[PDB]
Amino acid sequence: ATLKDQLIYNLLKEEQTPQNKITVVGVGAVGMACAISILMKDLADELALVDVIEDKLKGEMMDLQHGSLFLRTPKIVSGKDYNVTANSKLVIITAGARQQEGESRLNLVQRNVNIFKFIIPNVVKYSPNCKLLIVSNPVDILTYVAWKISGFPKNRVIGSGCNLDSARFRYLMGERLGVHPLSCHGWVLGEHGDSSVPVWSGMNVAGVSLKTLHPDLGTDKDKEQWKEVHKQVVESAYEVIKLKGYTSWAIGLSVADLAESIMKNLRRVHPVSTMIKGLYGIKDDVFLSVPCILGQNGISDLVKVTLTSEEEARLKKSADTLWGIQKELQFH
Amino acid sequence: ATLKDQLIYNLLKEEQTPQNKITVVGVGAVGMACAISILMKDLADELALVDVIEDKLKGEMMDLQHGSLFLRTPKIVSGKDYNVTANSKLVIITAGARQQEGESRLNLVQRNVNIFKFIIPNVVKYSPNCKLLIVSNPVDILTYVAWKISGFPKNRVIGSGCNLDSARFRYLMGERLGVHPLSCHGWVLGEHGDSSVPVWSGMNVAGVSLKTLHPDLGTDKDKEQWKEVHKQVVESAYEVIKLKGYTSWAIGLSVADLAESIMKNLRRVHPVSTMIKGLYGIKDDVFLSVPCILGQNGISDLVKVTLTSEEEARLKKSADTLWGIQKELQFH
Amino acid sequence: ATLKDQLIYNLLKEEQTPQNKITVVGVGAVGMACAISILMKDLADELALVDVIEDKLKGEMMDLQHGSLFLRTPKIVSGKDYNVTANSKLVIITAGARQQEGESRLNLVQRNVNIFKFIIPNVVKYSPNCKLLIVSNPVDILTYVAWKISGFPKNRVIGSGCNLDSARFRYLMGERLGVHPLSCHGWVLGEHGDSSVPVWSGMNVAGVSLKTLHPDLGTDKDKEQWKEVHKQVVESAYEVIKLKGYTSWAIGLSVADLAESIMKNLRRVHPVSTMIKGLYGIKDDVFLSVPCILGQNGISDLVKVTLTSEEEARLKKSADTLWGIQKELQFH
Amino acid sequence: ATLKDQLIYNLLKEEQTPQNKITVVGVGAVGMACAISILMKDLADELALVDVIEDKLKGEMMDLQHGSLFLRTPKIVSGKDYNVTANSKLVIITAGARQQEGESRLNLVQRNVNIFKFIIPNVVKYSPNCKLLIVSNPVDILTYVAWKISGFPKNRVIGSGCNLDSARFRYLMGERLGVHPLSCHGWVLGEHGDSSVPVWSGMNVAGVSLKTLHPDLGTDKDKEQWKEVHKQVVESAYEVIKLKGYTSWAIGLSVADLAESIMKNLRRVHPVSTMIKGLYGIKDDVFLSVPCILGQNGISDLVKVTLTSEEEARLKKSADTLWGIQKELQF
Repeated sequence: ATLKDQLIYNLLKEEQTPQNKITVVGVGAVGMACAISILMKDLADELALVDVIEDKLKGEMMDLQHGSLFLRTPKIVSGKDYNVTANSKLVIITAGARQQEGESRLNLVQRNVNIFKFIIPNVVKYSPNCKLLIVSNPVDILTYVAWKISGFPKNRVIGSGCNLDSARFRYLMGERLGVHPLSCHGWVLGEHGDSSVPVWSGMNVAGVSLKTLHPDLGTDKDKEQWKEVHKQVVESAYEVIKLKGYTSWAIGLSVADLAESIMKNLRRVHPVSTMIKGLYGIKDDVFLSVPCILGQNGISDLVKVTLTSEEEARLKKSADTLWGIQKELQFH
Repeated sequence: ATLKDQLIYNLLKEEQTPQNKITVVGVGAVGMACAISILMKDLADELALVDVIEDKLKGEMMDLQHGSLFLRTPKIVSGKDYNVTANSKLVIITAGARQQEGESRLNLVQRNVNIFKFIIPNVVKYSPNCKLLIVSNPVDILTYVAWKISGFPKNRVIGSGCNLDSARFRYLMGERLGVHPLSCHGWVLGEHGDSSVPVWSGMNVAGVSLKTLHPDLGTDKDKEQWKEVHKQVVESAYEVIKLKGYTSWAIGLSVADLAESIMKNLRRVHPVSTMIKGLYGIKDDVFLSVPCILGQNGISDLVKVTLTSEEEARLKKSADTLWGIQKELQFH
Repeated sequence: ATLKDQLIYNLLKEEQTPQNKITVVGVGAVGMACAISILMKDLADELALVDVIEDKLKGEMMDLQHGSLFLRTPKIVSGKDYNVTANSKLVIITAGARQQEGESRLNLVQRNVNIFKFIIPNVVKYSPNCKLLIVSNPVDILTYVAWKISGFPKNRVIGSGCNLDSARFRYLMGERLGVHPLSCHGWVLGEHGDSSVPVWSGMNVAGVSLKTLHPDLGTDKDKEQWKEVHKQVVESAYEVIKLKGYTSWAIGLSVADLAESIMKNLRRVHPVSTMIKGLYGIKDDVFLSVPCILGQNGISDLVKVTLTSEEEARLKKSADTLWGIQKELQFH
Repeated sequence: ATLKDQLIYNLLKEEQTPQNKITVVGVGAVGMACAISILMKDLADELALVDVIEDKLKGEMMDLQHGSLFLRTPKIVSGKDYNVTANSKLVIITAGARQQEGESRLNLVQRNVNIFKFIIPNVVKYSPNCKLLIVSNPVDILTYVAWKISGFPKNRVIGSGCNLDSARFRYLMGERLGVHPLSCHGWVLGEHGDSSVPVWSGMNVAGVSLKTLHPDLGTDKDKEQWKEVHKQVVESAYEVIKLKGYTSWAIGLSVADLAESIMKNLRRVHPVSTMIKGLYGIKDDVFLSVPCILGQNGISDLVKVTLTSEEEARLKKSADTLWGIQKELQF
């Protein structure tokens, strides 16, 4: 009669099935920041981690597990085999290839295509009703890639896109004004990167339009140079990488917030990357960021922002660029 | 007028003085893990980071700042200058020397003393009412050093000690029993390291003594080899360092839990490192792990755990070893 | 086109499928304290309230709904019809009669049986795979009642039992000792009420047995009169009723703690009422409180607490008391 | 030696001053909702309850204490004497009179003044550097009263004002749009009650103006009648009362939300009642709801909303009406 059995009378067995499982693919600094942030917000009853480097994956799992006493997520698992990700509600993809010195953007994407041809089908096999959240750079293109390979409908394939960008924009907006970012409002949309669009018309505090107060807001002739705030948004990851050698915390928190709306079915609006053939004159299968309603079925609806002609043309240019790359990919 | 002044009307300007400020020293993986956990538990209204590497320091500051929208800690600052740490309630020390090849234990502690002769007087100058929480290894020795240099009474000088060891033990106790660590009770006391004491007699679930149920517990003749659970605890950091290159997550959560009790004055019992000359026939100024009651003035009380004479001799031997090194240290 | 259609582009149909729904039956002070506590711990994506009094019911629902901005629970429903409770993971029953002047105890219980015969079948029709958590007095009898009427296996029918008793006990233990209740351990087992059993042997702080330190603990000869603490626990609800007219806050927090373990599958050990035919020589279908591992399938395991002969005889006496009442209850 | 002697070894104790203490005055349903939400949001290291009814007060304290296991607020105290409130950072006032059948507005407010003449000096005696948060109806006037009696600067005297009204508005807005209220934005301002003002201009989701998209928004000629959402806001509390007898849960969460911003110095923007002699043609000492930045020194700043002529005038009319009552009061 073992100690366990002298102590505990069993009366039930298992079923396997967990109810609120999240999987994070890739356990680099981004993936692990996604993981700790999700764990501390009690978003899941099971957390699976997956990556190709066995020792690192096991050490990260172990390290999280050793903190279980301080957490409310009772099952943390890992492995190279995707069997461990089974029945996940949300699967967050952070794994990707690192760009080499003399390598084209297109080649870097092709190498990510090849990687995703392993990852994505293994994900769908083991969790056919899950939402995909793609964080991997370049996120807009890799969301398309995940979409084509998975064969999921568009509402269940989401890219992190311009979500953190918008948060950064609001942080900075808050620093200028002396107000918490929760109470500053502003949207960065379109291509996550240099060609993202800061929507000046929507920027406000307490419903007071900044543009109405300051018509030259976000133009060259702006005495206060608010276009710099957006430049800072675009060059913020690069500036952090220079300083500490990578980014993690903001993106981790950012992703955990997206997971929160999905898992809890909150129907909050977030700027995330979605397939938007139809809108703003775009006619190719391309993912850009737009304010989306996020819930248990992924992106259920999206908000139609009125954009000026200039802004509209920025989204159109970004889509041509994205399609320019996507059309040279090889899936078969 | 500016856009800020047209928007916001200022009512008053008073010198901004923070009320629940916490500083973390060292922005290595350990330090940043402590920081992120504290931020996500909302334990402070101001978080300050300090370290000697400026690029890295600033990078970590900015990465956190950038996620402010997702947090409720309004102000994050950093600097190599300790003026940024002014009026901190709790100051957590994670910084220290990394042992060189062929270097003695003593000489490693000495280099940590030279470092603390810089750090500690700067911490006390700028917030003299704070509590010190030492995390850097060797933690029991470095709590002494922190205590001797600060001039602080012992209650305000705390070492993370066996806090995480105990949590690891509970995790592992949990995986054997099939029960969450919250409901598995057991204490690892003494010196944080190879010489720690797993207090078999106190191990329980729902108040039922595992020792009483299974008298061979933690003895060589135990057919379930519960002694290995302790071995796993002692070798956990090593095994994790080997797998993934460092440790961060569990320790960070460990330290935020202590911080919670302190900042909220909860008076929970935590196994942390404290001055115990007087107990277990110990006659020197040595810090070891005993259950302590933590609150807003640090350690207010400690629990007198009853030890077998064998367990008692292990604390004693550890005490002698710690004093052996401590008495060979130079402060002036 | 409406303003909704001009603002929002709908991508798909749904939902009507809630993943973590909790129903609360009864909107007295108890049911609503349970409701608010659950809302502030973010345990559910949907909350349903049911009661027989429509105005009270609509009012409570509204009042909660008006707070939605400060919550993370997006759907709050109520109604007299149990169709609003479809697909609930957990159903918490707080409805029940109060004793009238000159009414016998048997008659009171029978009336509670009579309302359960309306409530339980309606709960099981609409959520046949839910866990049931009975809070209504007398809780041990009515947990039997819900069990027999529902048809559910014993694992999915749970009484709140001595859960709050145990929490009150630890509160007072904490006041006496100068320690937070989180670090004081003690279990009150058996029949919720006058005949409940404070397990002296299991009481400890930091794994140190109080019984071993103080062997007269909880005897008649005890110079410190610890038995009075148990008296206070048993009479605490009565004292609060005298002072303010009813009880709510403590029970509400206590019920939300159990919900947490169920919803999040934590496998924490709680002292809750369960069917213990087979244990302690009891051969009757009776429910009383013993420590139980709680999770997504209700009670999966229980801790065999080692009781002295006296302690065991008391549980056997309660079982006999309980069964003698139950056998006189009409279910047809 | 006692049990305690053998278990616990005690160290020199230093002075415990509470660092995050919040007092709630009035243990009606409103006060108690305020308390429980504050407790479940870990905003305080000490919670004080005060009221004139000793039994009810003690029982409410006890009931919260019995839940200490599931909380992280280690000291909960109560008493009739305001010494139990010493060193509060925030003091939340919920007590106040109930208007009687046939009683004028002036007479009701006068009775509140006499009650506040007992409560306010006592509260400032024991916590002189606190922020006062006034929840008691009529809130705008009673915030004035609390201000003049306390001797406090305007930044430390706060009225819950239109905070909950706006929160209600967003919920109802969310129900129509199928969006969570966190992502619906709109402000209700001015006098808390029938005369409050829904700023249609500021209503947006994701920065897109509803007004711009639907120009007849708010007006009589609106096919969707968005004016009924504000009528619904104005009449909600009244309606909840008919149904259940009283209001508590929503207001409790509303007050905890402001406590959050105050206790943690968040500098979030909340529609609360503040003294706005200076804006909107208002030349009198009156408190109305305006979007205010809340932090550790209370109201540090406010947002200057651009109102329509109609919106401004309604604020101006409320100001006049409030001063007309306040000018007849005797302190």
